[PDB]
Amino acid sequence: EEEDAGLVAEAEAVAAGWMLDFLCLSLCRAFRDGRSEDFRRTRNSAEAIIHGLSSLTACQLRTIYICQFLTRIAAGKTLDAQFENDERITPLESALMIWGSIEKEHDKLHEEIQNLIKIQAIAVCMENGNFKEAEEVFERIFGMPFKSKLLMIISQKDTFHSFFQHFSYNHMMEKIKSYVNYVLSEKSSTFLMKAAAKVVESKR
Amino acid sequence: EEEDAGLVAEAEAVAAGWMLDFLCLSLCRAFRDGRSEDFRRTRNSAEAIIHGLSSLTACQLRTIYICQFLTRIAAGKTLDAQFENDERITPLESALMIWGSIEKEHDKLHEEIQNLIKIQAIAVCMENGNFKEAEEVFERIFGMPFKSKLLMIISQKDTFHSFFQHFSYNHMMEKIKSYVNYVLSEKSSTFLMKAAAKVVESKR
Ligand SMILES: CN(C)C(=O)COc1cccc(F)c1
Ligand SMILES: CN(C)C(=O)COc1cccc(F)c1
Ligand SMILES: [Ca+2]
Ligand SMILES: [Ca+2]
Repeated sequence: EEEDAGLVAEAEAVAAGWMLDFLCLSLCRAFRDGRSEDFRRTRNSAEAIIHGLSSLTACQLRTIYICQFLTRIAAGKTLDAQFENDERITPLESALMIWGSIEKEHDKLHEEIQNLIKIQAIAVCMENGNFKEAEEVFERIFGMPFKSKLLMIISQKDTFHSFFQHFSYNHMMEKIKSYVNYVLSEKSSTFLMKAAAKVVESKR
Repeated sequence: EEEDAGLVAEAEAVAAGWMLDFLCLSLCRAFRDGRSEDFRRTRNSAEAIIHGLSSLTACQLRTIYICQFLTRIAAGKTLDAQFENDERITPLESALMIWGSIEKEHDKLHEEIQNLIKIQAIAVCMENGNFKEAEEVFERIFGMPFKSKLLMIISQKDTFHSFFQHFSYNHMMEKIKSYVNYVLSEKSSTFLMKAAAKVVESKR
């Protein structure tokens, strides 16, 4: 009885791992495609499946961080959303923290996404008229020429600035979508998606 | 692009179907074993996966009803839980409604579980001192000798009665566990559990 129970629990852990990779792939595709409601529903499923996983491999931790990063980016303009125990941390700041924790290459794209998130973390506060919060986010992030231009913009209390039109929220989203395309390619061959794709192809 | 999108959506539907069967099996096992926290976490995952499924086969509807039935039975003593749009319906009444909707054989076990749920739907109200609610549940359920004994018990306003000790909440749970054992046997061979069990066995 106990031997059977143990084998069943190990099989549930294997299946949970396969579901996590499949849900990450689906969440990435919904983000890339701009399918907002599919992203919301897939995120709910990913969160629930994660709470049923205990021990994680390095690969599983990376997959969970990708899901959490895209969720924060999707909520980047939702300044009322609290992703950290410290209630002061804004969604784009929480995304920046995960971006710097992921075991991944720090290539030119990595640094461009990092810097776009830093700029937009301040811009979203400015656009809402949250000038004091924009200064507080600046202090937490920055923690020379890039930094000084941002402080000057914050000090001018201007809800819109041409610098934010050049390094825009849309530009940040497009660069992140380029990275998501790489994750989609990498995870397309995981077990559950491969098996489901083989079934759909067999019926055509 | 649209052809690829369509094939991807069909593969996601196949994978969702496999996840639903696996989560039903896991929910059944946690119920049978009395693993309350595993049941709670698995139920959260099942609910989320169900919201991402649109069209359902008759087999998938039956699987969803089994999950919903066990969730109501697990909440049978939680009189503050509202499972229906009509806020008056108690959890055991909602379980009885699903039990009568499932496409399944109406064998002797089916009728014994049905009658135990009817008795306990009144008993749980009585045990809480909700005498008027017990009479209202009685009217909705009943909807001759079994019925008349129940009305007599309700009219006596006795928080405990020997009739409820004979056809007890524990007796109802044990009969339902006998049925769950049949569902476990039937669903053990579904795709995801079979594949995960093969992986665990291969490593032994
Ligand atoms: C701090 N919290 C509650 C979160 O990170 C919720 O977001 C998540 C969590 C996991 C997967 C996912 F796709 C999204
Ligand atoms: C009326 N509501 C919200 C429900 O029935 C929730 O319960 C559920 C639903 C689906 C699967 C499950 F395992 C449990
Ligand atoms: Ca806020
Ligand atoms: Ca109530």
